[PDB]
Amino acid sequence: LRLPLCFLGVFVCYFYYGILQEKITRGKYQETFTFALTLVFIQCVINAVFAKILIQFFDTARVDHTRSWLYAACSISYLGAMVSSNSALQFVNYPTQVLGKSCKPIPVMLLGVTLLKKKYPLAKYLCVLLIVAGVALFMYKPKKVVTVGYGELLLLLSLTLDGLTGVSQDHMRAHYQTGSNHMMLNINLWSTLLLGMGILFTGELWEFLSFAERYPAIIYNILLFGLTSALGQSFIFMTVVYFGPLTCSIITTTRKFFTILASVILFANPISPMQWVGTVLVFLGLGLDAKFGKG
Ligand SMILES: Nc1ncnc2c1ncn2[C@@H]1O[C@H](COP(=O)(O)OP(=O)(O)NP(=O)(O)O)[C@@H](O)[C@H]1O
Repeated sequence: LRLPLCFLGVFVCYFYYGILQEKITRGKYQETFTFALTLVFIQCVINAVFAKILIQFFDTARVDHTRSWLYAACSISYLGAMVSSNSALQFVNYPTQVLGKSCKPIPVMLLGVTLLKKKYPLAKYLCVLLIVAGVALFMYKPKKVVTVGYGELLLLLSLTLDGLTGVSQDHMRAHYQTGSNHMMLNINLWSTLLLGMGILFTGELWEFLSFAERYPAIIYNILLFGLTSALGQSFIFMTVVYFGPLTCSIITTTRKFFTILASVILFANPISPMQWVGTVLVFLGLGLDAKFGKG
């Protein structure tokens, strides 16, 4: 049973996803792409329909034991995190976003330690040193010699909301014995409903066609971005059931490092050497916990 599709499928698709996301966000159209909610709405609905058409061809005996409200709260947290992350690209540069967003464990770790009252032996005190050193050497100058950018605040709030969603997921999985496809399916429906409800009130989507009228070449790319996102979500779901979940961490780390490399190469984003070694340090620490002492 050769399974090369476990690597290629989740690698090439997410690589195209990242390249498209960078293309349509920082594209020098002049009217910058200030709209951050429409694309996440489209992505959510596309991935939801793909989830339905996928579960239709999978096991049916499973019965969703999860209650309604937990999915709703997890959906608000998840959609808020995604919206805040995407809206921040107007200030910061792409490589900084994909690096900062990648340090997911630290928010979850601190939230669990302060709230869940957990314990981790010399693992959340050792790899954290490498992670924080890398982050605080890459984006930061030596001594602020050569108010912080508002995008950093948005990224920090995104990390906080993402940690909240993660802890919520952990609870609904442990104490309620939820599944994998059902969870993502329900949270997607709730998130898209809430996003649409808010959007119609915001008075922007009614005004969003005119922007499309200005540049008719912003429809195919966004559709492809949604399609690849949904395909990648389905592929990662299919992987996680095989070889356990530990492979997912290494897969994502490799994908994000190659995404950094492609971003710096293709789009000519300047980077300094002393800065450049910053990303490798944080990436090495990231996933090292998964390889040794998962936590
Ligand atoms: N059991 C799972 N394992 C991995 N990813 C999952 C799982 N369940 C849901 N996902 C989603 O799969 C995506 C993984 O991509 P990513 O945004 O990089 O998260 P990640 O934690 O950094 N990578 P990963 O360790 O595989 O979850 C996210 O959108 C997760 O919400």
